[PDB]
Amino acid sequence: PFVEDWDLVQTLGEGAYGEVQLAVNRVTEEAVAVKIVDMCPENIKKEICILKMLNHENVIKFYGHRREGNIQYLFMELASGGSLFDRIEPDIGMPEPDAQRFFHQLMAGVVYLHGIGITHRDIKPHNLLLDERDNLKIADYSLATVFRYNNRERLLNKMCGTLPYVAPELLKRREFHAEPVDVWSCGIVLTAMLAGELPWDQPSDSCQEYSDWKEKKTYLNPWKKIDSAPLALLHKILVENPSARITIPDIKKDRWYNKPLKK
Ligand SMILES: Cn1cc(-c2cccc(C(=O)Nc3cc(N4CC[C@H](C(C)(C)O)C4)cnc3C(F)(F)F)n2)cn1
Repeated sequence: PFVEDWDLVQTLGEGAYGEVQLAVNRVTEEAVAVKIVDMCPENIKKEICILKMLNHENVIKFYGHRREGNIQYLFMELASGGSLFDRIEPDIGMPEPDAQRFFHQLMAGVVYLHGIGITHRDIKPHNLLLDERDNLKIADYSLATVFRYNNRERLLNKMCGTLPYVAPELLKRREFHAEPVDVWSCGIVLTAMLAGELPWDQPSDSCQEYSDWKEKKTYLNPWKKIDSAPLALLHKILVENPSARITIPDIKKDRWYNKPLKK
């Protein structure tokens, strides 16, 4: 399999829309990631438009796109370190200094996206990739949308994301602000990094694990595996009411966020 001067050597991933392949240029040996999409045309039009805007060290770089009939090829920066998902040990997590470093980088990427009026809407460890120097890069803009245009905020109403990562207001409100939704998903990623376990299948009324958290039953898993300092931050992020939820400027003032750590 090939595209112009690129050979598609290895399947890096498969999902909701197509497949991601390792593309090696036959001449130069440059290795990039290629997203292959069958057909949706209005969806990829929006996606390419968002991808062309992205210019930040913690966000995946877009190189260009090629169309071969009904097949779209999206050329992007390769993340040679793979996914954050594969750095999380099930039921353990990872060393707290590594989690803190990845969390600072995630915040840097999210601040950038929010600053250009883009919401990711599917922040999770499978979408958080690592470069050669273990730097976090926010990937996959297939669900990404404009929430601010001409300095005017637009409320969202679409159901999207991944249930264990979604904010409770998506399930309970007709319309909601984009930024607290991405902040909430970052809090679930932090939980996964520190405990190697997700706290609930979804933050709904019927979910006992979610009710346990709202009742402050932190003697339960995954919370009992987390140190008091990052746990205090999680208590400010995983707040049911999005208007009461901590914002990224205040996360940057948090005690754990600013706590010196080393393995
Ligand atoms: C859904 N989506 C993904 C992307 C996306 C955009 C840019 C870049 C990547 C990417 O590098 N993906 C990747 C890489 C790797 N590895 C493992 C070995 C490999 C090597 C040879 C050691 O370098 C790097 C693993 N998984 C993935 C990923 F993400 F699951 F696909 N994916 C856009 N939508």
